Amino acid sequence: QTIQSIPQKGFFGHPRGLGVLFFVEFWERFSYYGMRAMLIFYMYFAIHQNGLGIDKTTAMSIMSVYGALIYMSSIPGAWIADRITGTRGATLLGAVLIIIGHICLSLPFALFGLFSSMFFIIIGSGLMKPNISNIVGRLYPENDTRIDAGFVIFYMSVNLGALISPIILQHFVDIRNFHGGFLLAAIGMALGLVWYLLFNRKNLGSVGMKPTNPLSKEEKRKYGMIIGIIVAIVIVVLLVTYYTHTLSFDLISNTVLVLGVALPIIYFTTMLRSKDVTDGERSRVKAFIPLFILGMLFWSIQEQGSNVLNIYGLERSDMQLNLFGWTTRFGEALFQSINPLFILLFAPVISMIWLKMGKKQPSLAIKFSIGTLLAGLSYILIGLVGLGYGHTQFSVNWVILSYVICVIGELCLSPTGNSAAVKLAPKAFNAQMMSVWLLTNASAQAINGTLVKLIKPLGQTNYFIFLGTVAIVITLIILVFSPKITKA
Ligand SMILES: CC(C)[C@H](N)C(=O)OCCOCn1cnc2c(=O)[nH]c(N)nc21
Repeated sequence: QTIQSIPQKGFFGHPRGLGVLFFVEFWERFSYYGMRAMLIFYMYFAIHQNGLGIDKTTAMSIMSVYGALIYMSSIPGAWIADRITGTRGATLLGAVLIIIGHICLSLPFALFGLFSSMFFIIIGSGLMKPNISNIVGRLYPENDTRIDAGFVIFYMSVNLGALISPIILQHFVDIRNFHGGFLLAAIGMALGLVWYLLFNRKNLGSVGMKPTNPLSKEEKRKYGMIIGIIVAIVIVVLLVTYYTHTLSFDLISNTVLVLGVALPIIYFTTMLRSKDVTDGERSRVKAFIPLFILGMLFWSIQEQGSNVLNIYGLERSDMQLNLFGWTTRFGEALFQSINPLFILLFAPVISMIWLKMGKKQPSLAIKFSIGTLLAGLSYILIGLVGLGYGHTQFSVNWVILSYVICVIGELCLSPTGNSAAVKLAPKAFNAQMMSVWLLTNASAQAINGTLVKLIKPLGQTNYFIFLGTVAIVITLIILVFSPKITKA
């Protein structure tokens, strides 16, 4: 049995093994969102300043390409746990890969060590991020109503890592010792691994040690042919372009652009088709299409506060926090800590707003429209500030006020799109619907990987006013069809 092997208690009233993976996902997401927050500055900083010296636009662009691939790679890694390794194996493999990628940035490998890092982390992330989340659900038996808060606590380490690590890592940016910071994250990740190795056998029991739908003899051949070849075609066209000096990041940034727009369509096409989706569950899939837009428009802006907003604040504002007499230097890595901090504070409190309303709750597109409008309004804010002040160095107060408006928008849109991801998924294409909602984050990130090239031609300020406006315009449009979508 799956639930007879594992302790049903031991961690704030939940199964002991939720204590094991909290400590694992904490030390992973800590070193991820830490690395993720130096990395931008390790790229477009000058060589004398220990950086690498990459074009400001290639560096902003890597950031969104790197991001999107973290989330696309959850799709084959959900698969490899499903057909070859099982959830446990994939997570262990994923973790060991990640630590390799962090160690790479610690070594002085300049442009090679950067991408080998991206390679090793992206790989392990898809084997770990989605399959660690699988194992936590499988710890609760079929009719166990604890599973709900058990995921709230799990994702609480997610925000705890992502809160604490920009804080700590801020010093290695000031003393411009990038290598040393990537080593801290690197260790921090190993802590998680050691802890899993030491205590995974006894708290997780036998869960996910075997794959669910393993591959038959002929499937091992078919798939190992197909997958084998694409790996070859890819390798070659990289090899070919490196040694003919054709290769830049426009190859990668355009590929992913393509995937990020291709992959949502396939999923809705293979979904809306098939006679396995009744007339009830269909049309509802046509009703998530609009929501998928509003989730794409939203995460566009949100995930840009990791490569666009924070550069703008470092270069265009006084970087001096200034609240009711409390002034201090606002460290630039500290921008990536607002977004989790307000989640950790106000995830429980936007939970009461919807519970005290019961049925007069906002609809579902209503949330999705609220949270896209705000993110939209948030880019209109910072654009207008820059437009008012012009050349004069304004307060970093304003740059923070954008981040906040955005994270308040997410409070309506993050808890709803994943409540609704695998809520009304077709009672056959459930995972296929998990993969949809997640792509709201991956497509935004592949669109951003190319969207940022409009900064030079439109100017840093006007950029901000164009994006905020497509968000609000296109949101209001969909809001007129907001009763038809609600019929579901
Ligand atoms: C900048 C970051 C701190 C960012 N706001 C953040 O908290 O990212 C969380 C990492 O993404 C995974 N994740 C977090 N919450 C959820 C969630 O609620 N559902 C799913 N499927 N994935 C989630």
